[PDB]
Amino acid sequence: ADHADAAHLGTVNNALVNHHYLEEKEFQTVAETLQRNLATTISLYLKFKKYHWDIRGRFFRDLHLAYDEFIAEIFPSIDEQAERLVALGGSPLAAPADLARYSTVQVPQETVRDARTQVADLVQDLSRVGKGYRDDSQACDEANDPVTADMYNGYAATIDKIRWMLQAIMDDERLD
Amino acid sequence: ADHADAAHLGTVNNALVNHHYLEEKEFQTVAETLQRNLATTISLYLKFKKYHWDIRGRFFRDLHLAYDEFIAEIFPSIDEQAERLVALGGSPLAAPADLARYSTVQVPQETVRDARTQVADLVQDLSRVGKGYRDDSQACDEANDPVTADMYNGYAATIDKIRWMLQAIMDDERLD
Amino acid sequence: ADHADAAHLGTVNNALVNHHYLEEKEFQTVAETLQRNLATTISLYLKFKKYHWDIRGRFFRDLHLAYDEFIAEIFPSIDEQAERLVALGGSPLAAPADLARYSTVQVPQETVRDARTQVADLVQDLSRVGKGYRDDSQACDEANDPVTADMYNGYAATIDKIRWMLQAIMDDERLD
Amino acid sequence: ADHADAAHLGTVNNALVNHHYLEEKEFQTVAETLQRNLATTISLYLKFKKYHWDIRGRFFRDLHLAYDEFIAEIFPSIDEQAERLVALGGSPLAAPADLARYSTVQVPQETVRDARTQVADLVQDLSRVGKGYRDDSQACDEANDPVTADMYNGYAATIDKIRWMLQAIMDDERLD
Amino acid sequence: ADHADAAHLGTVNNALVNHHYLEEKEFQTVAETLQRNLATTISLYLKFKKYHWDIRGRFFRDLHLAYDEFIAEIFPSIDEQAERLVALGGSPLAAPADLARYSTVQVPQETVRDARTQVADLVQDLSRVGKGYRDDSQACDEANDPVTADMYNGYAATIDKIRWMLQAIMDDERLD
Amino acid sequence: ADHADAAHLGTVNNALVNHHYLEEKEFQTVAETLQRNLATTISLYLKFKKYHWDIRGRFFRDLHLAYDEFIAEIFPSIDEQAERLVALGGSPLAAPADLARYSTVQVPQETVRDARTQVADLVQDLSRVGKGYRDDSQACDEANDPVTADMYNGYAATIDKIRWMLQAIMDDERLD
Ligand SMILES: [Co+2]
Ligand SMILES: [Co+2]
Ligand SMILES: [Co+2]
Ligand SMILES: [Co+2]
Ligand SMILES: [Co+2]
Ligand SMILES: [Co+2]
Ligand SMILES: [Co+2]
Ligand SMILES: [Co+2]
Ligand SMILES: [Co+2]
Ligand SMILES: [Co+2]
Ligand SMILES: [Co+2]
Ligand SMILES: [Co+2]
Ligand SMILES: [Co+2]
Ligand SMILES: [Co+2]
Ligand SMILES: [Co+2]
Ligand SMILES: [Co+2]
Ligand SMILES: [Co+2]
Ligand SMILES: [Co+2]
Ligand SMILES: [Co+2]
Repeated sequence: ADHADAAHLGTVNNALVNHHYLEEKEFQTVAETLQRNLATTISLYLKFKKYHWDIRGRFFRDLHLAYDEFIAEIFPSIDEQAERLVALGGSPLAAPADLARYSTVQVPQETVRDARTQVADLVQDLSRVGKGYRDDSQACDEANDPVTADMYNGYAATIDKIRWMLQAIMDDERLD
Repeated sequence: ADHADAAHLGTVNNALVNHHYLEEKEFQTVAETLQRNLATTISLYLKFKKYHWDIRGRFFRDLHLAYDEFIAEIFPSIDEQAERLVALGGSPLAAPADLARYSTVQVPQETVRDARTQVADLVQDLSRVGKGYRDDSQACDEANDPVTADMYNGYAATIDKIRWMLQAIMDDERLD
Repeated sequence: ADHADAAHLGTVNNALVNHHYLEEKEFQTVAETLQRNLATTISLYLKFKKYHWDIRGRFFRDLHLAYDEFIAEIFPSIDEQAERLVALGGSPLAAPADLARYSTVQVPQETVRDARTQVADLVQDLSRVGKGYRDDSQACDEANDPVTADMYNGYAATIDKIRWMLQAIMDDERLD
Repeated sequence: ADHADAAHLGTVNNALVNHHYLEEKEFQTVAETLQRNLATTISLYLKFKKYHWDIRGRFFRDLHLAYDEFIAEIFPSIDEQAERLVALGGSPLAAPADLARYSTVQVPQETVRDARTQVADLVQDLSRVGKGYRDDSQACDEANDPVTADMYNGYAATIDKIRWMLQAIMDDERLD
Repeated sequence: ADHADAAHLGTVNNALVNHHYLEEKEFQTVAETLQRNLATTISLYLKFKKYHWDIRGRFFRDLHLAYDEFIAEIFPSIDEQAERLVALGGSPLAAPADLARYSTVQVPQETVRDARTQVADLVQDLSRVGKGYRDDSQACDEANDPVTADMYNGYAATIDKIRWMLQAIMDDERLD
Repeated sequence: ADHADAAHLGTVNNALVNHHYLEEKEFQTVAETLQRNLATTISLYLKFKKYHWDIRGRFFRDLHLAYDEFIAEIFPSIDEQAERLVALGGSPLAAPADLARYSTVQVPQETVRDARTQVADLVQDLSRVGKGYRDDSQACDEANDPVTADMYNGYAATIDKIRWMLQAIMDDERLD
């Protein structure tokens, strides 16, 4: 949570870095959410891709294409969240080990062929991520950062929407 | 190298998977290069992004924009290499831990402000990656896979080109 | 295989026709592959269309749309392969009877409603066509025609990709 | 003419097929024209292509380019006519042997270099096809199918237009 | 052939220049082909333009427009070949005197009105250039540079195609 | 200056060529400026490219990209000036030797790495070219050719603009 703060490195070309209009503790609150959400988004991209590549069965086209649509929707938020953190005097992480540590979403290491399995996995992730943005929006606003909060409201709407579609798809006993 | 083979899982919806026109050992040769290059490309994307976000100094615009241009050039190869592996009866990895293990490129975990530092780091990566594709192209062709080999020839030209630009930028004593 | 050679017609406006930088036997090798692949591509277009038009059942949208996507991918190769043959002093065939004779793919004359049936039919075609291009690429290169060979490497990657998607779709016991 | 009717196959996934608002004999009348015109259009595409690829002489550019323009104009009608037949409970043919049987246009199997020859050949085809659509439009309307009839009126205008241009080109004694 | 090597200038901002993954002799082989082809392409552009501007007669539109189409096809290769040379530690020449020396194509200094004359001139150039790329592709591959070789395969296909069209146009006794 | 006049060749397909609404001496005045400016523009393109390809150092991105922007601005004028000459009964030169003779800009044959060097070289060229168009515009107008004059006014504005940017870049003691 403090591993994202880059205003006190004391290193070259870092002298002017500060937390703009946010107090130290407010930045701590916001930066925690930004770094966490950044790792999560990137991880969702990788996860959607993995399932995108490994899916097989009669619902191959449905999920393979849907995953890319979902990726297109969330991809822009990767750069947006990272630079928002930067604009606040923070440094975004992007290394595999940092992704693994801060992401609320785990990317599979196994080959998942089964459709219900991928979907249920994704649906649980999205419920968690969607509520995550709702809660982070409120936290940021309280932390006096309506700007980041605003960004989260948009992201939230997108996650919630994707959540609905995937949940709808798996709400079927004939699926399997 | 065998952790990429998905033709013998014996799991549901995997019965038809095979290595198309490649023999078992030929697939082993090709799949090694595909999974390795896949991890590397994704890692380059993350690395270019990290430096993109952390760069500061009078050359901020030059490198910040150049990194995005470079990303746009290599990004398409992520899906292309992964699905090429899939079309050959393989399963592409994408999880942070898999990226870390198979990538020939390491994504920084520290905040690098210095321009020469980012560049020299990237230049060494690209010399390695560029030659990597040249060597993998020859290997695949020998393995009777002129198709993948062809893909690598294109990727190689792009890496070599990016390598040149970054090397040119740092070939300056006044840089620092 | 020699019915594609147009450099010795002795007819009007044919005096300058020759096999460019290829020897007579080399052209024979290349032209065989070009005319065969031309007939095959056109036949695949017609076949994808036929199934596109006749499919019914709960997977109508999946296959009906996928077939058009696949067509869009291979269509450009029709003109490209035909004119490549022409640039080498050959004459491409396109008449129904020529298509039937040289194509490695047969277009159905019956109305196939069943999805597994269309798919399995197509998958077998693609395994054959995909390997066909791989083998023809090697043959052309040996025949001193790296140019045509290059064209085949690209086509091959596309066929192999389509092969994967269709095979994945039918790898399901619940399909039927 | 009855080989196009697919409402009585009694096969799987065919139970709901019927002739919509057309009586049995009316469908017979319309389907005859649809299947015939479908084969003809596809055959015109192949023929325009063949001449496109084989033309030589000082009028190479004129005809080579004109043929592609003409193809672009009629190509869309291939899918449109086939699916119109389908929407009426019919099954469109597309196999080489079916094309050869129902088309009013024959695709050349020989290499035609001569310009006047290709043109005169095409002009006769178009006079026949153009009048064909005019007559089929009237037949369909009488058969209570103003919808298909409407489609033919459009196609007719396009054929008649192409007919004019080609006829104009060959109306020259200096041509040869 | 060595006037293209820029890895040993010992001048400012040249310290890092090297031949990437190619040995010294391999670069010599590749660079010879790159500089030669670069001069040739630029010269073809100028030549196509000259004839484009000077053509007169009843075939003015055919050739004037065709020349621009041909230019559009080869133009991109100017920057591509030059930077490929650069990425390998070479320096591309572009001065008139360098063009004249290394080009396998000579740009006319006289006003050529006659169509057959321009065409036959161009056709001979293209046979030479087309075979040139075929031979250079093999040479580069042997020199362990499948990447440049790949670039040449593409260029070759374009030259061979243009060669065909122009040869076809002049294969006519009524031309003059 | 008279090597550009093509109204008196007495050769085939040249019978109708004349100087439109310009008198013989007026054409001589205008054609001199047109051929000179044509050679110059083409030479600027080649020169911008050469420096584009050879630049190295910390200002690589600035100049490499700026040169292409500048090229895009002046490129259209190559065809425009050449055909303007043609419309007046002249024949544009384009051969390397003609470029070298009539251009007021010399393309480098050496590899220039240094930024100040390229820039100062270019700035001197542009001052010369910019004033060249201003003076040629007045000359043409006096020669009763407000049309060509108009073309030059536009070109002039573009050269003057490019001149400013490059001069601004080098107006720095820290450059080197
Ligand atoms: Co702080
Ligand atoms: Co579906
Ligand atoms: Co950004
Ligand atoms: Co808002
Ligand atoms: Co295996
Ligand atoms: Co800069
Ligand atoms: Co994909
Ligand atoms: Co290639
Ligand atoms: Co022959
Ligand atoms: Co064509
Ligand atoms: Co019926
Ligand atoms: Co359709
Ligand atoms: Co209407
Ligand atoms: Co050297
Ligand atoms: Co014409
Ligand atoms: Co460039
Ligand atoms: Co005169
Ligand atoms: Co022009
Ligand atoms: Co004006």
